[PDB]
Amino acid sequence: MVVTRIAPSPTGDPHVGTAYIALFNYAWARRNGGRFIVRIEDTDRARYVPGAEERILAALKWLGLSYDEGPDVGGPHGPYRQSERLPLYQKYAEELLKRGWAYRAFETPEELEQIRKEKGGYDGRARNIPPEEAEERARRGEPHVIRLKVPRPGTTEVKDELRGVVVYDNQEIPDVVLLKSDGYPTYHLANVVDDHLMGVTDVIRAEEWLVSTPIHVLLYRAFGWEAPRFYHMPLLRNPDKTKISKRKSHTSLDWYKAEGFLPEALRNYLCLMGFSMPDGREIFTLEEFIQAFTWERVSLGGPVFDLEKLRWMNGKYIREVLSLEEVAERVKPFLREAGLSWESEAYLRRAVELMRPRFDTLKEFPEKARYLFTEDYPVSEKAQRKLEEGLPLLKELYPRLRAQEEWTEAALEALLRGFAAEKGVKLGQVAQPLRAALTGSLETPGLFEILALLGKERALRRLERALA
Ligand SMILES: N[C@@H](CCC(=O)O)C(=O)O
Repeated sequence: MVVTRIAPSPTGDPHVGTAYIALFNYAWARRNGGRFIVRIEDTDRARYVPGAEERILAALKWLGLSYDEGPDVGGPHGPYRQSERLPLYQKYAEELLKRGWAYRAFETPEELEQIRKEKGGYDGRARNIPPEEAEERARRGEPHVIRLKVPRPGTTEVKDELRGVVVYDNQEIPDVVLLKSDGYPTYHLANVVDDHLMGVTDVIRAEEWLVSTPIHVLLYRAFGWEAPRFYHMPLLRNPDKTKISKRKSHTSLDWYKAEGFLPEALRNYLCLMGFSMPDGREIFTLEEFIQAFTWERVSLGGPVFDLEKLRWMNGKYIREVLSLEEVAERVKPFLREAGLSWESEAYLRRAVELMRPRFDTLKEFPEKARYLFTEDYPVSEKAQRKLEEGLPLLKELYPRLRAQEEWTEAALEALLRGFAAEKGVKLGQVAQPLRAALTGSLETPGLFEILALLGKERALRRLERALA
């Protein structure tokens, strides 16, 4: 049975790259009838951010990436936070020492810096300390790290399922620190001990880890454990092809959420990162992705995460995938956040229907349609100057609007049509000033549709304030 995992470090905002990796792990497990688990790698007590674990977990659920074992759901092979298994890494590091696969190294940082300058990296000189002397120095409390004792000379072969076999000369592999002087493990020791103990069979992780894999293969060999399959995902990129960064791309999943990106749309977009549908279809469900998933269609080029294409997809979901009523339910949290209320559901629905063709994110709806929910809307400068320029026409028009009995979109259009001809002007010269007066904007949906929406008295009662 296939077992995959996502292994986030709670050191910041939930990263979009974690969702990208999580998605493929979830998909590979589900397509195979297996399990997808969550392991929190939270040993960097220095970078630990309170609430960061919860936000990443919430973010995966927000996107529909349910997991089967984890810190909150529990599971048969926990604990699921590495901060809760510190004793296991120490004991496994001691086991490496006993097999001759690790050694204690006592160099101070000043020494390591001199050696790094002299040799280019740590040269393993502590391997020449008599083992009984190293044990005695450790026993007396001397500070030290436990390093991997790589076979010198030698070679190590690593198979990546998507990229093939790489043969490394052991000279390219340093005697990496496995256990730090504070008793905490390094990533190399913990990933191996935990993937093994949690039963992970398929390790799907970011490209950056690819070159660290021979260290891991050596560790599996050292413990006498069977290595899992390795799949290093193509690099997630900024539009300029550089490795995705917060300096040139929004990377926080909480940002996408707060901005009104629908989880289904963002999830669908992430599916297009390292994958393509056979027929080329770009809009599809999580289940369709799982049913279609195969490693044969994962491009290795490294996908560009494009905010423009994502906004386009969000828009397509808002006006072609969701129903009107569903879009209405979704903007509510955003209207509330903007401190706006709606008279009824019917009105709200109508307001969303009118605006639907004009917004690509849920947050843009309250921003662009504020004048529909509050009598105290903002008037842009550009709308104010158009309003001023056309005030006299509006002043003469006001009487016709008050006398207006038939308050329908079509009667109103005819009124203004009749009025402009009367005044010898084009309809637009009357229309735009009026739009500015009723909405504080020059860009809104159908002027006559809006005019009739609120209602005669409401509409009229708002036009008077423009004449002050
Ligand atoms: N905790 C690591 C991931 C480790 C792995 O995927 O093997 C990170 O946040 O980069």
